[PDB]
Amino acid sequence: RYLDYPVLWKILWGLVLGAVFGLIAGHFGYAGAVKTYIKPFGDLFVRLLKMLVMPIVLASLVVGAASISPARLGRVGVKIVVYYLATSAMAVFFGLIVGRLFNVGANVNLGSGTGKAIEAQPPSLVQTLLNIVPTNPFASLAKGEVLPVIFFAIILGIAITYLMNRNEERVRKSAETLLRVFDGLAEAMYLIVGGVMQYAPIGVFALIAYVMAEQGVRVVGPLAKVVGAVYTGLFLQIVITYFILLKVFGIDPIKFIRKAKDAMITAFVTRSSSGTLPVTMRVAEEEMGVDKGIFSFTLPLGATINMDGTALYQGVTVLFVANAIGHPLTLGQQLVVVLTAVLASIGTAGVPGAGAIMLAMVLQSVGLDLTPGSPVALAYAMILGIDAILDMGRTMVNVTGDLAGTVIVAKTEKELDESKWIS
Amino acid sequence: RYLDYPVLWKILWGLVLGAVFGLIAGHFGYAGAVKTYIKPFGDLFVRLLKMLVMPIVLASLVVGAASISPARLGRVGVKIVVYYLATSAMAVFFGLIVGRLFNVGANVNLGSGTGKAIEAQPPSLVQTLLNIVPTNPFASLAKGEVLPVIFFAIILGIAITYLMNRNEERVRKSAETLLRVFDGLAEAMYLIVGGVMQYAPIGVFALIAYVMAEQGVRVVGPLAKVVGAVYTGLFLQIVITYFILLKVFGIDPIKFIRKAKDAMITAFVTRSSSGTLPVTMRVAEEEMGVDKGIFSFTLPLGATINMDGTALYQGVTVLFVANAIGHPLTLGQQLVVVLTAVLASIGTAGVPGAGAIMLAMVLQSVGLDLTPGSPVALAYAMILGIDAILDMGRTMVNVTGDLAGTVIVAKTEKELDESKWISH
Amino acid sequence: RYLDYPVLWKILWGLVLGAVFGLIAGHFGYAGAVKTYIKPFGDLFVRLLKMLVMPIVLASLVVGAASISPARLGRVGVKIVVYYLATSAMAVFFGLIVGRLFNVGANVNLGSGTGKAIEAQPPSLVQTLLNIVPTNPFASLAKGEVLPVIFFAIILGIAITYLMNRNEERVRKSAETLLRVFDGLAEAMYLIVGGVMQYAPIGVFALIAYVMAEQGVRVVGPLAKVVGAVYTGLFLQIVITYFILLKVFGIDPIKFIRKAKDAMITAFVTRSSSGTLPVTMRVAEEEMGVDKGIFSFTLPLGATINMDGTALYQGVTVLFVANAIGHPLTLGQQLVVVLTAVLASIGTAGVPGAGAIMLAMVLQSVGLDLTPGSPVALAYAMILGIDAILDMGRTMVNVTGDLAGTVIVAKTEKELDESKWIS
Ligand SMILES: CCCCCCCCCCO[C@@H]1O[C@H](CO)[C@@H](O[C@H]2O[C@H](CO)[C@@H](O)[C@H](O)[C@H]2O)[C@H](O)[C@H]1O
Ligand SMILES: CCCCCCCCCCO[C@@H]1O[C@H](CO)[C@@H](O[C@H]2O[C@H](CO)[C@@H](O)[C@H](O)[C@H]2O)[C@H](O)[C@H]1O
Ligand SMILES: CCCCCCCCCCO[C@@H]1O[C@H](CO)[C@@H](O[C@H]2O[C@H](CO)[C@@H](O)[C@H](O)[C@H]2O)[C@H](O)[C@H]1O
Ligand SMILES: COc1ccc(NNc2ccc(CO[C@H](C(=O)O)[C@H](N)C(=O)O)cc2)cc1
Ligand SMILES: COc1ccc(NNc2ccc(CO[C@H](C(=O)O)[C@H](N)C(=O)O)cc2)cc1
Ligand SMILES: COc1ccc(NNc2ccc(CO[C@H](C(=O)O)[C@H](N)C(=O)O)cc2)cc1
Ligand code: NA
Ligand code: NA
Ligand code: NA
Ligand code: NA
Ligand code: NA
Ligand code: NA
Ligand code: NA
Ligand code: NA
Ligand code: NA
Repeated sequence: RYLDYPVLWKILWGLVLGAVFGLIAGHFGYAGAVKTYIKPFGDLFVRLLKMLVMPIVLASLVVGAASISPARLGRVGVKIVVYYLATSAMAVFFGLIVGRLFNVGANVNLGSGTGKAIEAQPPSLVQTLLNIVPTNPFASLAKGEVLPVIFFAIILGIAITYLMNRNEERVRKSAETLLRVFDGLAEAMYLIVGGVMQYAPIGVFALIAYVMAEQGVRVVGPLAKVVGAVYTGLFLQIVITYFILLKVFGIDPIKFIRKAKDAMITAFVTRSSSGTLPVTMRVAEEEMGVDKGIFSFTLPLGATINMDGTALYQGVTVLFVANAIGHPLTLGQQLVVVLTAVLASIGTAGVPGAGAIMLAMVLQSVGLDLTPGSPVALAYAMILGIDAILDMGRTMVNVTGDLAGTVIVAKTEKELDESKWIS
Repeated sequence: RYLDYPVLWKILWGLVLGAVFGLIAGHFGYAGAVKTYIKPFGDLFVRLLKMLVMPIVLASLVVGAASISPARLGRVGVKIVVYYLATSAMAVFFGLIVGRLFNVGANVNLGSGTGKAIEAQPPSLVQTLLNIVPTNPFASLAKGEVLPVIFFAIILGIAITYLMNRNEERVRKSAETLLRVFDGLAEAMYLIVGGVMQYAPIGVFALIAYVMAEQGVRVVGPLAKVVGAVYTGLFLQIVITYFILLKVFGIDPIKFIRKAKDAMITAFVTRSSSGTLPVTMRVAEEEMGVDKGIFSFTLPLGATINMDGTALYQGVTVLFVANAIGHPLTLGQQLVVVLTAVLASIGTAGVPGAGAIMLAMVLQSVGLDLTPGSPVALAYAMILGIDAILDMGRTMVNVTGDLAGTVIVAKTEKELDESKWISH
Repeated sequence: RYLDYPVLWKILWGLVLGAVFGLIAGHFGYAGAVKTYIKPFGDLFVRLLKMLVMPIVLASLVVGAASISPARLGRVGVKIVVYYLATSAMAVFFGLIVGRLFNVGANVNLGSGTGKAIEAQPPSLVQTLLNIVPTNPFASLAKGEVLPVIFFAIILGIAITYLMNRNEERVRKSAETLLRVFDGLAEAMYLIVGGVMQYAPIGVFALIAYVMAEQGVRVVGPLAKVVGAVYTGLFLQIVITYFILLKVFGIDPIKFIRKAKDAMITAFVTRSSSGTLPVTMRVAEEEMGVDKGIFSFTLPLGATINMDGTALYQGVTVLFVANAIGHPLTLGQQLVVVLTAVLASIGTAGVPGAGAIMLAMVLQSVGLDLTPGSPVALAYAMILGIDAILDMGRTMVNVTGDLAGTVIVAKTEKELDESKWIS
């Protein structure tokens, strides 16, 4: 009887009520009760979306790569990769600026020497690039590996179209049947995404409630200042980077935000961009009128290697650690931070646990090593205390950047349905 | 020269001859030879049947969920879950009764104090229920996890039907092509099931022979009384619970048993219900006239969370252990046993080794802890010595209960083909 | 920009140039540079080929087993298995002959006792044969298990054909749709194989260069004789065994080598028969005109259980070790070597790491045990020092034998397209 209420209002109600409920439950210490009785519903929501992530990616990208020329696909790839790199660098820049504004970690007052102990190397860029090419596509499917599925789906769709243009009719009909199987699978997946969005408000409520209950009490003092800095920086990344980039390429930013709100809230509460990918793709298709041959390629790739929010978070935490141990970063050191954050977002393409590897890389780049028992590790552990509070906002901005780049590239390729943007 | 012989006679001959052969070979101690030369054929049979389980489940259920309304699907689910819980409770009750009748373990005479230190714990019910929803369906397919595949296949079939009732023709044609792929796969699977049933007598013979050769000598003394008890209870669970439930809803029980015979014997010799699933569904379709939209959903669900024979076995062994260590169970304790056995069938939905987790849970419910070196662990090992002899019958009764509940629900939903139930 | 150059000549140029480049770089000690900068390209080639192996096998075999009668399928299986066993025995015989000819290991002069302790075990024939039948075909697909996928695809194709000959129309149309899906998948796979053969020269160059640079310096002294022996034997296995078997059944051997050159060079540089399988199947179809219902079954089966080159290598290395420790093999011992080499080719059907298992098995068959610190283990390590130089030729001859047997069985079943064999 509740399905009749509109979904977007229900999701916003769940968000607001879960935030307030979690704060109130953590203020009275019932956070364990929230983890035991309320959290499983949000976990169910996240499982329902993660269920859809792999089939929708495989099928939608086979279809899209079929419904597009290889030259256009490569041009779109170059465009979207340039967008991703530029926006990530801008996110690190905004993170450093907002950190210097908030003066994060200035009152932690830890003593640190000039000692330096050599650590291990980051995972090889070459091996990750080779790992883009799978050695068993069924295996990469079972393992949830996005980038190799992207590669295989693109190759499969291109082969299918080249087969549909043959003289023999049996070959054409076989390729047509195969493409129909993928299209029916994709349609079913998007249908199910729409179905799951009906339960989405409950999961939104439960997830925001659990996070607020477990980490609301920790947002005081310097960690509170960190939270304020990170969220301000994210806000700027949307309102300056994304809005100016959308106006430069002629897209109404407010309509963009209104359409993306669903993927935004899903990413904010699930804190997993790849797990928001189904809602993100459904917003790209059935809200913004982006063609499948664009978003079916850019959105998984973007969920994997485009995290503006993570880059801004890294800029803030590196300023925090440097100011907390008492060695503020020189200008050239912050330039190294930006360069290393972008190159490390690239180099960490699809590995698990990439957040901490990237953060360790950025810290090591300026000579802040995570030796155990050292003040640097201490400040890093301080930051990790509010990691979920930060993860919400950073994942939201990651998905929002994915969508903005998708829309910009689609507008530049005239693959954007303008009829969705006129009132 | 082989295929021309009738199949039912061949499987029955293989069962009986393998039982006698295994008994005779194990009584004279050549059981190792049976393990080396005879068992691999039964192993081949089990592998051939296990091979089909995942494709046939996925395809049959996508097809069935497509060819049915979501409201009817929900009604069937509620019906079959009520049937399953009621029959499991009835099985624990029958196990307790037959155990009290045979006075199992009364002459083991072990000394036991009243000390108990907690060892096991239940796997969280919430996490088990959440694990039903997969997070990667390709992975769940690869790992053989039935319940998440069931969930994904139902969601996919419903989406396919909702797409076929759309206005655009391209969407209809894509959804129909997909449903045809799944239907062709399922048809191929059932074809292969029929083909493998030709080799079934050899594997049946080998399996019953190996089990009889390895565990025939052990059916003496108190364990003998256990076997005689357990099988009796299993028999009663078939003859009273199933037959009365079938006559209540207007199903001739003898026709039901005659049709289920193939799945019954397969479950009895392979001792894995999910591994019997292909024969069970092929019997449900091509023998009992159950609609795919019913059995394609109930039979795997029943193989996973409906084990009447295992519940009756638990009822028997709890009385056995309590009588062996010298502490017979109170009436209220037996009621708690029934309640916890039913709740534990749910709580172990799809976990590996669920038999022992459920048994440990039921024992702990009445305060019998399996600390090593204690007399309770000793009696439990006594019981585990004949686990295969018991596993045959209990798995058979698990599969038979699945089939009976499926036919009952199909009769109540007018989804049952009456033309298959008329004799000439 | 170089794509316009013909492909086969480019593959030959890459082979020769990589051999020379690797030799030159390894003699001057720059092998690390080759491993760091050159090898990743050959690795990319090998991963690209490995990607296709599972889909092409599954789909091509479903199609072929569908498009053939079960009686003919069984006849073809018997024929190709007899061919495989005969050629493996012949290869062991040639290996023993060329080893005794080159007097391999005669000048190592190691002292050896008479101790014999068993190392690894053979997997029980019963358990391996049972393992041929999968218990989850999705699992075998994900794990790359070739033999169970072969079994499942054959059973599925036979079921599909039996369904297409039914009276109900829904059954016919469903099975027909499924077979269309598998046919489209296989067609797409062969298309992509052809596409990857465009990058094949780069990978050929890189692989041969890396191998020659890392193990070129080691081909001196007694090991040099081993190389001289092994390749000689390999050469003989091609020019006597295969040529006589092709001439007996009326196939011009030179045309066969000309058509097979692609799979030959791919096997030689990638050293993986299953990884050459796509090129091998494409050569069987679009060069030799072998029907899918033949090669789609014999070629994966041959890559798995037909290794003439490996058998010849075993024949050479057992004589090498026996002469190195000072106990040359009696006539009955060499007969035991041949028998056990064939029986071990059968018994290790599909196990991982079978290369070392088979060699340890044959050595144990003649009483040469790999106890650590023993001289037998020492000679085995000597051979493993040049195992890669040997592996190139070994895989090449394994794949060539696969193709030769496929063409012979196809000629005997009148499933061979003669129009490709006219000058
Ligand atoms: C584990 C148990 C979880 C319980 C969750 C309950 C599932 C929700 C019940 C179904 O609700 C409907 O599902 C449709 C699915 O199609 C949605 O249509 C959506 O999808 C279609 C897109 O083609 C369009 O009808 C609409 O744009 C779009 O609202 C529609 O909103 C919604 O009312
Ligand atoms: C390790 C090697 C294993 C070899 C397995 C042995 C194969 C035996 C030869 C074929 O035997 C027939 O195979 C058919 C299927 O292939 C079956 O059709 C059956 O299956 C159909 C299912 O659609 C039914 O409709 C038919 O009525 C029914 O005859 C049939 O019963 C069976 O006699
Ligand atoms: C830095 C270098 C990187 C290079 C990567 C770029 C890949 C471009 C591939 C171009 O090569 C063509 O690919 C076609 C397949 O895509 C082949 O068609 C072939 O494939 C069909 C198979 O269906 C056959 O029937 C046809 O006869 C046959 O022309 C064709 O032979 C081949 O020339
Ligand atoms: C402890 O929680 C975990 C832990 C591990 C995983 N698996 N893989 C993975 C890999 C990388 C990330 C970084 O991405 C963003 C961020 O964290 O900065 C944010 N989450 C986003 O999705 O955009 C995130 C996850 C998932 C959740
Ligand atoms: C000993 O071999 C095995 C093989 C697999 C496992 N893991 N999963 C599992 C889960 C539940 C059961 C209970 O089901 C019956 C029983 O045993 O009571 C009987 N098997 C049947 O299929 O109906 C049995 C197994 C454990 C042991
Ligand atoms: C690097 O390549 C490989 C390839 C496969 C694996 N896995 N298991 C396996 C399987 C087979 C072999 C036989 O080996 C042949 C030889 O050497 O005579 C030659 N390599 C060949 O493929 O025909 C050896 C091993 C590991 C590495
Ligand atoms: Na970016
Ligand atoms: Na993620
Ligand atoms: Na992202
Ligand atoms: Na029950
Ligand atoms: Na089971
Ligand atoms: Na059952
Ligand atoms: Na051979
Ligand atoms: Na390999
Ligand atoms: Na081979």
